[PDB]
Parts: sequence; C-alpha cells; structure tokens
Amino acid sequence: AKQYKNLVNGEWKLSENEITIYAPATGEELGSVPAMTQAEVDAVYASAKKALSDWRTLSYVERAAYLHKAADILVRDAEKIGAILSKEVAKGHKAAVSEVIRTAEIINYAAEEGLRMEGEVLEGGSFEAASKKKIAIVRREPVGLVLAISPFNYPVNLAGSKIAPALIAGNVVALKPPTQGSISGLLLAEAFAEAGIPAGVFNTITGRGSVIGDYIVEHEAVNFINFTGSTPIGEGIGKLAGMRPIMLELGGKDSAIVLEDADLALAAKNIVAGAFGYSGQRSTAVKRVLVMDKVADQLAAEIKTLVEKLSVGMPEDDADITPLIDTSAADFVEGLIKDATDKGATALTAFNREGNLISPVLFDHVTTDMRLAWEEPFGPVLPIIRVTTVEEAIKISNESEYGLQASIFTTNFPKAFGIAEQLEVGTVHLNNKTQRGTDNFPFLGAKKSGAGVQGVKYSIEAMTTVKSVVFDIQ
Amino acid sequence: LAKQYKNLVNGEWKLSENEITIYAPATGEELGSVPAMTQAEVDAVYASAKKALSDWRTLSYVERAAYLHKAADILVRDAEKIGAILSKEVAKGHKAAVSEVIRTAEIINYAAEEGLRMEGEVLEGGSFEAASKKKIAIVRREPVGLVLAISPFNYPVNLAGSKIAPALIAGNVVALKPPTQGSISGLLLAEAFAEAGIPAGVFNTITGRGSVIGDYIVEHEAVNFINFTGSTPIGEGIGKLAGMRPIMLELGGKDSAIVLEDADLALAAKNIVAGAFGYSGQRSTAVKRVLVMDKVADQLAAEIKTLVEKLSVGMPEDDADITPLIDTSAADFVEGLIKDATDKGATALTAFNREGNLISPVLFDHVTTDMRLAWEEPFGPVLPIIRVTTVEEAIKISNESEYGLQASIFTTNFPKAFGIAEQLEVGTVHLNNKTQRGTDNFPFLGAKKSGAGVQGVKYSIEAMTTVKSVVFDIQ
Amino acid sequence: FLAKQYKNLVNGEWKLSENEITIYAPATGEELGSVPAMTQAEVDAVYASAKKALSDWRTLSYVERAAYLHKAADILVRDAEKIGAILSKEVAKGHKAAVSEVIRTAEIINYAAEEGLRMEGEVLEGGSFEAASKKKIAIVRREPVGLVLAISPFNYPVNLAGSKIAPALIAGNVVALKPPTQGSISGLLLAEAFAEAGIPAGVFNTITGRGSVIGDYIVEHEAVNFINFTGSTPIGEGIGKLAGMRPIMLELGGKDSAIVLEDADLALAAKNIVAGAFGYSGQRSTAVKRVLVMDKVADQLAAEIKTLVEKLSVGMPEDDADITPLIDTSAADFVEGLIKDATDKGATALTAFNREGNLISPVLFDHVTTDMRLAWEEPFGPVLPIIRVTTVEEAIKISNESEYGLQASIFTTNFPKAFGIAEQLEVGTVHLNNKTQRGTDNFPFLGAKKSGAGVQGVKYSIEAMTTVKSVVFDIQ
Amino acid sequence: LAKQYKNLVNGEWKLSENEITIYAPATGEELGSVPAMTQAEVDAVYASAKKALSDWRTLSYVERAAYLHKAADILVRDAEKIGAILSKEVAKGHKAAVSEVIRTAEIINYAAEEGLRMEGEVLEGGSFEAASKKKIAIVRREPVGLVLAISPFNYPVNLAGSKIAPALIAGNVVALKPPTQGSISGLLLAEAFAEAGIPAGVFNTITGRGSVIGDYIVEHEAVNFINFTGSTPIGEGIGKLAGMRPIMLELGGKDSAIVLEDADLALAAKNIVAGAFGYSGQRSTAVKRVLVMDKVADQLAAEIKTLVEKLSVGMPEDDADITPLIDTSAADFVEGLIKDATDKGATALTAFNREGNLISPVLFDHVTTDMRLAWEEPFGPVLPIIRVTTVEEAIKISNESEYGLQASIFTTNFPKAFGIAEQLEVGTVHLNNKTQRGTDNFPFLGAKKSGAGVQGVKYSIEAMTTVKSVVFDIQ
Ligand SMILES: NC(=O)c1ccc[n+]([C@@H]2O[C@H](COP(=O)([O-])OP(=O)(O)OC[C@H]3O[C@@H](n4cnc5c(N)ncnc54)[C@H](OP(=O)(O)O)[C@@H]3O)[C@@H](O)[C@H]2O)c1
Ligand SMILES: NC(=O)c1ccc[n+]([C@@H]2O[C@H](COP(=O)([O-])OP(=O)(O)OC[C@H]3O[C@@H](n4cnc5c(N)ncnc54)[C@H](OP(=O)(O)O)[C@@H]3O)[C@@H](O)[C@H]2O)c1
Repeated sequence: AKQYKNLVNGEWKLSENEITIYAPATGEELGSVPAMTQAEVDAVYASAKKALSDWRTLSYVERAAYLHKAADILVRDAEKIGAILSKEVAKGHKAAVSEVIRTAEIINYAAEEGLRMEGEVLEGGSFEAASKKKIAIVRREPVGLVLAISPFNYPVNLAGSKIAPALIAGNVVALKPPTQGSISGLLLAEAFAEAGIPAGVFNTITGRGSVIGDYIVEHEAVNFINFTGSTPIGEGIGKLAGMRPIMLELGGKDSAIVLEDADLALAAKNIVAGAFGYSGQRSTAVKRVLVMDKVADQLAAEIKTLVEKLSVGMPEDDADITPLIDTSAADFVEGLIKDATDKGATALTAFNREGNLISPVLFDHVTTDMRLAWEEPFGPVLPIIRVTTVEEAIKISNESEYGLQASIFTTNFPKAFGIAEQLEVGTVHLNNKTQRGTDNFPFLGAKKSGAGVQGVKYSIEAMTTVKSVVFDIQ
Repeated sequence: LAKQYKNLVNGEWKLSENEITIYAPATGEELGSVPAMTQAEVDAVYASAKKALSDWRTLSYVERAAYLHKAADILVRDAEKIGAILSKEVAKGHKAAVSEVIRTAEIINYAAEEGLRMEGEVLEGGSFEAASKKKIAIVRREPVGLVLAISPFNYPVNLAGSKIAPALIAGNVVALKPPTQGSISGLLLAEAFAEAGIPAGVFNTITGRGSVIGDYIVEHEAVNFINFTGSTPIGEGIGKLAGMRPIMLELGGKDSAIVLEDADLALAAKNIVAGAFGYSGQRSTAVKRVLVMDKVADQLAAEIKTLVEKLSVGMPEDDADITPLIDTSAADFVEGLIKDATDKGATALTAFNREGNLISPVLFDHVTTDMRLAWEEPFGPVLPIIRVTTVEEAIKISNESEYGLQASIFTTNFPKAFGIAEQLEVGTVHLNNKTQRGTDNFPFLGAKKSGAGVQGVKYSIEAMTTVKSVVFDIQ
Repeated sequence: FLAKQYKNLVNGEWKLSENEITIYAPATGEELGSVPAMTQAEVDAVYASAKKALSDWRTLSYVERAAYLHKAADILVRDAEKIGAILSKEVAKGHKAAVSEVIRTAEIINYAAEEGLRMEGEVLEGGSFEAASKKKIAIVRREPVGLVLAISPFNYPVNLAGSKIAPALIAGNVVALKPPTQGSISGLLLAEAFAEAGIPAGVFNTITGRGSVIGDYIVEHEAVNFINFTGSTPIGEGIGKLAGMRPIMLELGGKDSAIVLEDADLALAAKNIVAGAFGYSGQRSTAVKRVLVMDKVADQLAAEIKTLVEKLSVGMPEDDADITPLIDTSAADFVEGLIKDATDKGATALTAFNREGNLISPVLFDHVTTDMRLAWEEPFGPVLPIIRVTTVEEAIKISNESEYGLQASIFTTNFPKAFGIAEQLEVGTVHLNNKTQRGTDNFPFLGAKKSGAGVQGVKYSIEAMTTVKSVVFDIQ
Repeated sequence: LAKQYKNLVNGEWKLSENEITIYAPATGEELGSVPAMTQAEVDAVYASAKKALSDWRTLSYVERAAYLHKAADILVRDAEKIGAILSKEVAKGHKAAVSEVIRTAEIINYAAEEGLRMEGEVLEGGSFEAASKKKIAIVRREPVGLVLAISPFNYPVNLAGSKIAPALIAGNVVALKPPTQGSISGLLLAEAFAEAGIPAGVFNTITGRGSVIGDYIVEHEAVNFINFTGSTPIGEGIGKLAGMRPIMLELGGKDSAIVLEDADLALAAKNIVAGAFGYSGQRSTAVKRVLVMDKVADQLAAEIKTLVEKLSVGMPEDDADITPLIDTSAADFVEGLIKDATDKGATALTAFNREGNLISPVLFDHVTTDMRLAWEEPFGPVLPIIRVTTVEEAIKISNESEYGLQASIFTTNFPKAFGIAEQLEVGTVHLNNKTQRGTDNFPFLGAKKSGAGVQGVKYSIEAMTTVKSVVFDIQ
C-alpha cells in the first residue's frame, strides 16, 4: 500500500484529507488518494490556464513527442500498473495489463493523428463571382481546458482516450478519475509527468464525485467536458454545461439480432464473449439477444453450453467472471435476476452469489414486461428475447432508451445493411459482437447513450474549433 | 393587402383560435396577422414531422435536392413580391429586402448541391491493429431527425433558409419558428416550399410569440436538434433546455475593427462605415467598435465622420441607408447607450436625433472602457472609437468582450496580422475588410457568448447529421 | 434526309478545311454529311487560340465557368432528339439509346459543374513536420493543368466527350476535342451546344481529320498539357508512346469477367449478363465478356442465358433493335473469326451464328476453353463465352490472366466472401450481383493493366485535370 | 577502406561478375565498387518484387509502418557512417551529408504515419440518380504494384527515401536504381531496410551501366510506376519509355527571386545567397536568378556581394560552402556560362577561379537575357542579377523560362505578392524566403519542364496508390 498524490502544476501534492481504496475482490487495502478541496481544484485549473499559452504555441511535433514518450513509459510499466489496476477494479490480471497496453496504443495513435489535421482554403468564387479574389484560410485551434472524467471499468484506457486527443491539439487537461480507480488514474499521470509534460499542461483531481463533481464541472475555467460514466450523472453534466461543448459516453443495452439464416454456433460464440467480458461491466457489450423463433431453441442451447464453461473466480486467476465492483452493483444485478425468475423467465444457467461474485446467468423466454429486457445490469446476466419477425426485432431494439451499438447475425449482408440503417445506434457489427474498437473507428451512441463522436480522429475534432482568416488577393 | 396568414402543418394551411397582429415598424401600417399556436397545435406539427421522416430520409439525395431547387426558383420568381412585404415588416430598405430573398435562394441552391455529394468514409482496422486487418468500417451520414429552426427578426428569410435547406438535404424534417416580427416573411418563405411540393410534414411552421411558446417548442421530446439565431440571453436558455441534444446557437456580437498605424485610412473608413451602419447597425456581424492606434486616430475618425454624414436617413421604401429600428424598446436601448457615452465624456462627431424610432447615425470618439457602449451590443446606428497605444492593448480590449463572433484588422503587414488573428478570440478575422458572414460557403462561428457550432453551408450540413458505422470482416 | 457540311469550332468561329471526310451510316450506307480534314497548320491554329484564351478563362470565378456548363447541358436536353437522331445513324446505335446518351451527357455536364465549383484548397502546417518551422504555413490552391486534349470514342461520341470536357472546363482548363472520324458529326453537334451556351472563343475548340495527317501531331504538340483518351488498347498504347512527360488518362479495352458461384441467383445473373454483354451489340469496353461459372450451376445458367439471348431483337438502329450492325466490316470480320476459332475448337454454339452485311446475330458459346481466342480477345461484337471452372481460385486465376482489368461482376449470396474475391481481382471495379457498368457517374471508373490509366468518374476526373499552386509564408 | 558493395535482391546480397568503381569527385579517392548488373539480373530483381507483392499488399498498414519506423531508426543510428560516404561520393559537405541522412529518416517516419491512416470512401448512387439510391460504392485504396524509384546524384539518400517510404506504406513493392555516382549511398540505405527486416523482395536495388541496362530497367513490363528525380534531358528520356505507366518526374529549375522596391533587402540577400549557393548550386530548387527592381538593385547587389565573398571554397570534409562539382563536364559547362556572361558584358562582382572542378562562387550584375546564364540551369555556383523596371516585366521574364519549379517574392505587400504568385508559372511561391522543398509535408511540384506529378509526403502516397471499388445494392 501507499499514499498517492495528485499532479498539480508539475508537482505532486497531498491533501489534508484522503480516501482509502480497497480491492473489491479481497478487501485488500491498496492505498489512499487525496480528497481535494475547492481551493485545491481552483489551483489546478489556474495552473492549467496559465500553462495553456506556452502549450498551444508549441509545434504539433513537439506536443506529439511528449505523448509518444508517455506511451513508451506506459508500455515499460504495463505489468506494474496492470497489477494494481487489476486489484483496484477486480479485473483479470492479464486483462488489466492489456488495458494499459491499449492505452499506450491510443496515445501514440492520437499523437500522430493530431499532428496532421486538415486545414482548409475556401474560394469566395465558389459562391459569388464578385468575391473570386477572396479566400478563407481555416485552421484548427484548441478549445482550452478540457475536463476529462474516466469511469471505473476502464480507468486507464478511457482516461488516455480523452487526455491524448486533447493534448495533441493544444488543449490543457485536468483528469478526474473515479474514486474506485483513482490509484490507476494517478499511475497513468505518473507516466505523463515522467515524460516531461510541462507544468500545468496535465493535472489530476481526486475526491468524491458526490462532493466535488458538480464543482469541478461548473467551474468556468473548464472549456470542455469529456465524460464517460452512468447515464444519470451524464444527464446532469449536460445541464451544467450550458453552451460549453461536451462529450458523454453513457450506458448501453446493445441488442444482438439473430436471424433464421445465422450461423448459430458462431453467433453464440460472439454473444457470450461480448456479453460476459469483465462480468458484463461494459457499456458496449451484448446485453439482449433478439432471436427469430424458428432458431431460438437451437441458439439458446449453444449459448448455454458456452456460459456453463466460463470460469468464475478471482482477478489474480484471470477468471472470465470476476467479482463485481461493489456490493450495491451485485445487489442491483441480483435484483434484476430475481425479477426475471419471478415473471417466469427460464434460467438456463444457475444463479449463485458468494460475496459479490455472481455466477453468470442466462435467461430464455424473457419478455418486454421484465426489467432485464431494458435496464443495463452491469453484471453477468443475459436475456434471450424471442421475436417472430425482423420488423419486431427492429422495433424492440429501437424501443430502448439506449442506442450504443448492435450486432446482426445473418448470411444476407445486403439485408443486414438495410436493417442497420433502421437501428437507432452508433455502430452495427455484422456477424460479430459489439465493441468500441478498433480505436480509429467512430464510437458514438444515440439517445441516452450519450453525445458526441469519439474514436481517435473524431475525439480530436471534437476538442478543437476553427479559426478562419479571410483576405482579398490583389 | 393586410392578410390573415396561416401555418404550414402536415401539408395543410391552418389557422389558430388566437392570432397576433403585425405592424410595419417604419409606418405603423397593419400588414396582417399570424396564428398564436397552442401547445396541442405544436404537438401536431411535431407528430406530423416525425411521421414524415421515414419516407423523407429514404428518398435519394437528388430527389431531396430537386425540391430545394424548385423552392429556390419560386423565391427568385417572387423576390419582388416577398421583398416588398419583408421591407415593411422589419423596416429594411426595399432593395435590401429583395436582395435578402435572392441571397436566400442562392443559399438554398448551394445547400442542395453541397448536401447531395456529401460522402462517407471507409476505415481500415489494420490502420490500428494487425489482427483487425480484414475488418472495415463503412461510415455513412444520416439525419439527426427533427430539426427545430428558430430565425431572427433582422434576416427572417435568409437565416430561415440557411437552416432549412442544409437540414432538409441531409434528410431531416424541419419545423421553423420565425420571429414574431418577421413571421409574415417566414410564412411567405414557407409558401415557396409548399408550392415546390415538399412532402407533407417534411417542412412545417410554428408561430406564437417566443415569450409565450418558445420554451415548450424547445423542450419537446420530439425535437432532436435545435438551430437558433437570436439574442444571447435566449440562446443561453435554449442551451439549458436542450439537455444532451445537439444545438447550434448564433448569438450576439461586438466585432472589433483594429486599425494599426500602417493602415490605409480611406479604405478602412469605407469598410468600417459600411459594416457598422448597414441596416442601421442591426446585424450580429457589424463593426461595433473601432480599436485604433492613437497616431492615426484623428485622421481615421475624420474620414469616418465624412462618410457617416453622407448616409441617407429615411424610410425603407426610399432605400435609405439608415432606417427606423425594429421597435420602440430597441431605439430606447440605443438612446440609453448614447446617453451613457455622452455623460462619461465621449465626443459626438455626429449629432444624435430621433424621430419616432428613426435614430440618426451617431459616431463617438474618445470612448473608454467604463462606457457601456464599449461592450454592450446596441443593435442600432451608433459606433464607438476607442483609442489604444499598442497592438497588445487592442488585442486585450478585443478579447475582454464576452462576444467573439468576428474581427477586422486594417494594416499593410499581413504576416503580423495573421499573428494577431491567431490571438483574437473570434471565429473569423477579416484582413482589410469589414466583418461579414459571407461568402456563405465559408465557415461562420462565434466564440464565447457569440454561440456554439459552425455554420456556413457545408458546416451546417455536417452539424445536422450524425454517422452510422457498419463494421464487418472480409473473408 | 439532308446531309450537311459540318465545320470545326476554332476560336469562336466555324471553319471548313480545304479537304473533308464524308461520313456514312454503318447500318445503311446513307451519306450523313462531311467533316473537315484538318491540316497540321490548322491544328496549330486551334492550339494557339486555346492557349491565348487560357489566361482570361482560368481567372474567372468557378460560378462563371459553371454557368456556361449548365447552359450547355440545358441546350443538349433541348436538342436531345435532334442530336440523338444523327448520332444513331452515325454509329448504328439504337435511336432511343442514342437520345439517352445525349441526356446522360447533360447529366454528367451538370454534375461536373457543381462538383468542381466547390472544390477546395488546403493549408498545411510546418510544425506538423519540424518544430523550427511551426510559424510557416503553406496555402495550397487548385489550378488547371492548361490545355486538355480530349479524344472521344465511336461508341459514346457525345457522352465520353462530355465526360472529359466538363470536368476540364470547370477547373479552368481550355479544351480541344478530337472526336473519332466515325462519330465526328456527333462531336461537332455537341460543340454547337457549347458555342450556343456562349463558351468564350478558344476556351473550347474541335479538331477533325485523318489519322494519317494529324493523328500523332495532335498528341505530340507542345501546346498540349494533358491527354484524356477513350478508345482501343493499341491506340492508347500509341498515345503513351507520344505522351512524353505530360499527364494522360486512358480508358481502353476490357474483357470483364462475370464470376457466377454455386450460391448465385441464377435468373438474376443471366439477366444481368445478357444485358451487359449484348448492349450496343457488345461494342463496349465495360461489358460482361466472359462468364466464369462453377461447374455445378453451369448447365442451369447456360440455359437461362440462352433463353434471353434468343429474345434479343436483331436489326436496324431506327427500329431500336437490341443487336444492330457493327461499326464497320473489319469489326465484323474480326468477330466472325473469333466465332470460327471457338467452333473449330469444339465450343457449343447455344445460339446460331448468322451474318448479313455487318449485322451479326448474337452468339452464345458454352464449353469455351482457354486455348480459344474468344476466352481472351475483346471482340467488340455480340458473342459471349461461358467458361466452366471448378473453383473460385480458378476463376480468379483465369480472370487475372487477362491483359485487361476493367471491371468484374460476382454473382453470389455470400458478400463477405465476395469482398475477399474482389480484393484479389485485378480490376478497377467489382459489381456484386449486377452487370459491370460505368455508372453511377459519381463513382470511380478506372481500368487496371491494359485497360487504361488514371481514375475517372466526375470528381476523380476533375482531380486528375487539376494541379496545385502553393504559397508559403511565415506568420509573425 | 574501399569496399565491394552488393545489391539487395530478394532478401539476399548479390555481387555481379562486373562492377563499377566509384571515386570521390573532390579528391579522386577510391570509395569502393557497386555491381554492374546484367539484364538477366534485372529480371531477377523484378521477378522477386512481383512475387513478394501479394503477401506485402495484404499485410496490415501497421505492420508495414513498423518496418519503415525500424529502418528510419537504423538510419539515425548510422547517420555518420552513411553520411561520411555520401559526402565523398557526391562531394557534398560532410555535415550536409549527415543531415541528409537524418532528414531521410524524418521523411520515412512521416510517410509511415501519413500512409497508415489513409482512408477509403463510400459514395451514394442517389447522389447522381434516384433509381440508384440503394447502390453504394465501397472505394478502398490499393497499391499500383512495382514502383521503380530512380534517385538523383545530389540527394542520393533523401530522394531515394522520399520515393521508397511512400511507396511501401501503401503496399507497393520497390526497386531502387541509384545513379552510378550515388550508388554506394543508395546501397547503404538499402542495408538499413534489410536490417529492419523488410520482407524478401519487397525492396530491392539495381546498379549498373546505362549502356547495359539503362533503357531495359524502365521499359520492363514488370514496372507499374516510375518515380524519377534528375536532369530535365534524362527525365525526358524516361518519359519516352513510360508508355502507359504513370510517372512522376522531378527535373531542373531556374527559380526566380523577385525583389520589389519595398523589400527588406538584407533579408532578401541572406535568403538569396543561402538558396543560390547551397551545395555549390547543384540543386533543382534554388534561387538561380534575381529579378530586382532597378531602384533597389545597387543596394541589393552590394548586400549579396558581401555575403558571397564570405562563402568558403574547398573540400567536402571541411564543410566548405562551395565544394567541387560532380564531374569535369559539369564544371566545363558552368565555366562556359560564366564566360558567355563575361563576354556579353555582365559585371563580375565576385571573381571566377577554377582549380580542378572547384569553381569559386561568381555573382554577376547587369545580366541581360541574351546571356545563356539568364536561362540555362548551371548546376554550379554562379548567380545572375537581372534588373527590371516593372513587376510585369519581372513576371514575364520569370515565366519565359522553360522551367517552373519555385519562385521567391521579397516584398512587404502580401496581397500583391499573392496576386503575383497567381501569375507565376511555378509549383510553389515562397514569400520573403528562399525557395526550398520543405517542409516535406508540403506539396513539391514543378510546372513545364521542371517535372510532372506532386510530391511531398501525402501527395507522393496519393500518386502511388489507386482505388478498387466494390459496388452493391442495399436490400
Ligand atoms: N459508453 C462508454 O464508452 C462507457 C464506458 C464505460 C462506462 N460507461 C458507463 O458508465 C457506467 C459505469 O461507470 P461508473 O459506475 O464509473 O459511472 P458513474 O458512477 O457515473 O461515475 C463515472 C465518473 O463520474 C464521476 N462522477 C460522479 N458523480 C459526478 C458528478 N456529480 N459530477 C461529475 N462527475 C461525477 C465518478 O467519480 P466517483 O467515482 O468519485 O463517483 C466517476 O469518475 C455505466 O452506465 C456504463 O455503461 C460507458
Ligand atoms: N450570430 C448570428 O448569425 C446572428 C444573426 C442575426 C441576429 N443575431 C442576433 O439576434 C439578435 C436580434 O434578433 P432578435 O431580436 O430576433 O432576437 P431574439 O429576441 O432572441 O429572437 C430570436 C428568435 O427567438 C425567438 N424566441 C424568443 N423567445 C424565445 C424563447 N424563449 N424560446 C425560443 N425562441 C424564442 C424569437 O421569436 P419572437 O420574435 O416571437 O420573440 C425569434 O424568432 C441580436 O442579438 C443579434 O446579434 C445573430
């Protein structure tokens, strides 16, 4: 264990108060993180706005060089960081190391994407003959101070996915990690500090989101809020933003649509991998199967066999299903499972709970009257909902308040493309599970799944504006 | 003559039980009445739009463009007829009002052709991860859905069409809420789209005073996007009611004209006067404050003065440069700014005079930062000259404004001007010319309280679309 | 009815030459009119006029250049029946198909005007590459290449003239159109529309004449900055020998394969194959010219295709027959020789060969093998071979063994597999479950290998005929 | 000492039965030998490349970029080792030669990252016709195939890497033919790619005598694209052999520096001398004629003279500004241009001297356009000053050249400079700076006899890629 500190203006600062963090799978004390005051928040933001000018006037290639160095340090320390990340969020050890490696990949890719963004030269004579000698030189500029707020389930990857695109464009950044996950966020900050990031260009803030969360968001030093987390918290940020630009990555209830001509064993393989990864604690993850009646019995059997084979255990043993993040999360999941059983759903795999380790539960004959048909569990439970027509599958899929991603399993690709056009989601994966990657692809959600478009180049465009200089050629 | 106007709702023209009478600001002549819609009538507009969306988005781009081209041709045909009423309704010079209609047709046509050739992206998984080299993402644009377009009094046709046409080409459905003062002109624009045969519900209008109906139309869950041009306080309120939904806001401006020691003063004076006093200063992009190096301030002020004195002051029907302001409260607000500036010691190079709401153009010199006129947007024919001692002071005063729409720099050192422009917190910097929204293909955006989002034709199309990514593995 | 003496457009005037070429309708021998037989000195005058006009033309706004193109398109629509009627006779194209060609030409001209007028430049940052250059920016704007020589083909003498002229003109180039001799009347009728639209003198000009007098001369001339050619592979190869350092675009021959897998919709494959293969009697570079069909479905597919080939009408252009007389006797002789080689080597004639004059009835062969000329050579006539293959790998191998690489069709219900096949096909475009085709004209059109060079389709053609001018300075 | 070098052929290092001994132009020192390949050995290079193409083009972008980054890291590691030999081989200053190698690594790394994130596009049939609204075209990038890259003696590593890396990232395979003088440097570059693990046959080298394989290399049917830098007459020969294969040509220049009456004359002189006399004038991009308004010509000429007199003249190992020219014929040619200018009455402001092939830097004033030096590319250290009385005359004289690579304009009036730039028949105009190829992300191209095609990193990648379209109908 150890006492961690926030990065503030190039200096590691403790706070009067602190919060102790324990491993959710064991209760092991992992350390403590500062509990920041509002004056300490003000100082973070003040140093950031002070460093902005010297940072934005650096060349793109100099800013990229800092990001590449930080990524190299993360790769070097992937095992040491991952070992702690695995404990802090009860994620499989290997999966935690992989998250660190993927973060380095995103940081490097953002550095090189951001140093070659488009600038435009527009001709007045495209619109009006009298203006044929007038041209507009349009160049991108940073928005200023970006507040990045990462979630517990990817506390390093979904911090880096915000930090690096912001920094390459010339923004300064403050990272508010989740409390459960704050040690991992501060370990990420260490890599940026060692890389030599100029004082104040990147800073961290730790403290209970339920105490300082509103304060850090409504502070007028913040020019942009980039948030990943729960839908209700995101909704609140959408109000406190006013006219300030934002990005919200919220909940999902991704549907896997399985048509009569699908490869059922292949559909089952992708569905189980996607639904039960990290115990279902992922926004982009198959959370409901909408399967045509004729093949539903066969598909359910294929899924059941796979779910029964999943390992259920501790993070150190790289179990497929690990303990959920906290007791409230496990209670909520158990509640959803109980509601489905009470309303008559068929439990194809057996429920069991030891501490907060819930064994994976597959339900068949789930109906739209059951909470599990709609609510995001963030736990290892998966409903199968039988449908009679493609039209009905589309209707049920779109009736969700969420619209992150969908999967379509079928051998008729032109038809699948037509269905994809009708689904109110950001991304449709054909014959594969839903996923955020690859990280160059757009990542976005409709409806209550959030706002804005991420993926690397899209994230950079979001956290920049344009400056147009217009003049007349003689 | 004075006609009773109706809203376009699901392809039909509909009256309401209550209406609003509209008078010409320059004469008091009654021009007609427009409906005062109920919340239930708004619900019907939105329901018809959402019902029409599926069949509209499934048309080809070229079919949607054909409707817009036909609407634009009708506007050109009726430009004189529409311009004459627009001129009376907002007290805009007759020829300028006809020009607004012609420009609207140009924007509609340009948006139709820009939007039909918007294309998508194919992204390679192998750009990022070797194991994903057979995975590609087919990324195509889609409409956001129902766009609520809210236009302002000063360009009630042009800044309606600048929202409607980009929205429609992309496959969105649209409800237009014009300004009450300007609602007749907005409904005249709607007639063109109806005559072009726009399918029922694809384009609709809503009228009923923003002070009464504005909050309900914005909060309504049917609306997927809000595209607003108007005052900063109204824009802020819309920002709150939008929640997570995308919005575009084009709000107030206090554009600075920075005049350096090496500037051509005759040309700077010409551009400053044209920009500051166009439409009596009732433009968000007007030159609204001169920041001039002291060593050229006396001669610049004198050359501006000579031009201000030559401006005609009269009625819209006579194509006067300075026409009566939109309403009495607007003229009172401008008079108050003039009074404040005079009380604090500014020099009135031209004399204040007011007959009804026709204020003569007032040029002030020696304006200081303690005067309201240095900061607040007047929306009237008054221009302050603020003297600075260094270019750094000009940058600081320019950026101290809460507004950040555009700026002008007058100088003969362009490399230095480019470096100045990089530091100005605005969307667009014009070198050796007045600020202006055009040409309409160029980006138009404002920093700080001047709004959110980027317009100009292609940018407005991109704003009112989202993307749909379809990912698959090649075998 | 009344044959006319036609003239070239040269510097805004209509000019005869001392000698001329009489053009006869291939289907009937009817004298249609004459076009000038220009001398090298007259070519010089065309090019001198063009280079003189280039200054005032490239400096116009995009809006002003676009207006001329839109007006020319409007005139073509107005005169589509009049122009199509003569085009039909000149190249023995069905009357309705010739009118359709004119209408399609107006569509491409209008689309090119609107595509080109909104093209943009870019601004690049020195600091993307080196910190010391962070204040250096490059303002990069588009410019024309100069004088474009556009050479159109007999089989689309209007459409594939307009596909070159309009992209060139919107970008600020000046243009000289050399139509094919058989097709020169149609090209000069197109020129009349641009002249009536008010195209400034010398901005657009025409050249007609004999290859033996001016053929190489028009291409080698130093005034020409770009050559844009559609025609046969051997003529294209010659233009490559004479192009030197100047950019060119070549749209040459094809032998497009239609790969029909076991899981294909065979009725749909047959319908598309026959439409693509026999349109304009097979006188198209983009056209199904060989069926590569998996053994298990070959009998069924052959029967479907046979039925549709038998329904094709064979006759005169005025009667809108599907199969019209070929462009000349040499072309028909060449086609007959390919048919005889296949017959003598044991291919099965599923429909009967007949020839009257240069009117060849449509011939479908089954059991064609790679030792037969018809497996490889582009006929430009109404003959189609079916080649039975055992695997998709063999279909890919045989398809890619061709010296041509224009397009391919894949008929299958497995699209992810079809994409994997398309990646291996050495062609410009692969159509899934559809015949090969140039359209829609916004899509890229290009040929690999001996099928051409460069990428057309509207925006791609404008890109090819534009360069850039960069202005670089340091911000202070 | 002097080593026998080998060609990289299908992952193996191959001598040939005959070789070419390479000597240092400044000293006569034997540097080593390169193989004199036969036509059958060229066949083996090309067969190896075409066999490697299938597995190379189907690797992921990231895998291809990783090889390029590794090659660049090795070049940086070995920059002195390679640069020291490059310096001797082409009589380039030692520091400049090492810097060339470093710049090559920068270009290789930048090309890898530019190329790996290239994208395809999806086009809508409904943009063009309603009946095709369900038809989409998935357009993806593909390599052209085998690129023949021919580097120049004056940048035998940098302008090899500028072709190789853009080709490779896009999935092309490459054969590099260095010039004989400059073949050792080319083979040293190849060693870096081989050590980086470039797969066998993906990158190969050809060396030999023109009399044996010169035309054969270019005419060979395996070659799909020719990318050449060199002299105009040699490039003209390549053009006569390209057939239908796409080419790119970077040929000669006669860049003008136009100096107007308001120019900063000290800045102009500094840039003019740096650009004109770098590498003894043996650069295609380099100020080669000053076109100066007569009112400022005396002062400009004096400022240039003072700088030219400071230039060091001597050996490559001593980083002399002016080193010996590439061979005797080149120096003879330059001496002839100098003599013609002297005999026709130009003023020699600095003195001509020749020792071996080391020519001292010669600045001429009062050059008239009947002098060969006004027009012919010298590739030697001689600079004419031509006085004009109007900008229009400067433009005419500039454009009268058969060359059109770059131009410089020195003036404080940028809107005017931009208008002049529009009229100059060149690829790039630099304002208040010498002409230069960099930064390497910017476009680099020549008009007229200066070449064909657009380079600079992303432009070079575009040039060596084509597309494959897959079109289907949505259901
Ligand atoms: N779409 C995506 O890409 C994505 C990815 C991952 C997760 N998610 C979603 O996020 C949810 C799970 O994440 P979570 O449990 O960490 O969410 P959460 O409880 O909303 O917390 C998210 C983050 O916001 C902070 N926060 C809490 N209250 C705040 C406030 N009032 N103002 C500002 N910030 C505040 C939290 O700090 P504290 O920890 O101190 O409360 C934490 O750092 C699920 O709904 C999941 O679908 C989405
Ligand atoms: N940035 C630009 O591009 C641009 C262009 C033009 C004008 N403007 C700005 O607009 C202002 C002048 O226009 P204006 O006087 O018409 O401004 P405004 O009073 O804000 O009105 C703008 C529009 O919003 C409507 N509205 C009023 N209250 C509303 C509410 N609560 N919710 C929703 N909509 C509501 C108005 O309808 P009613 O008429 O019924 O109240 C009108 O249609 C100036 O500040 C000027 O700078 C900006």
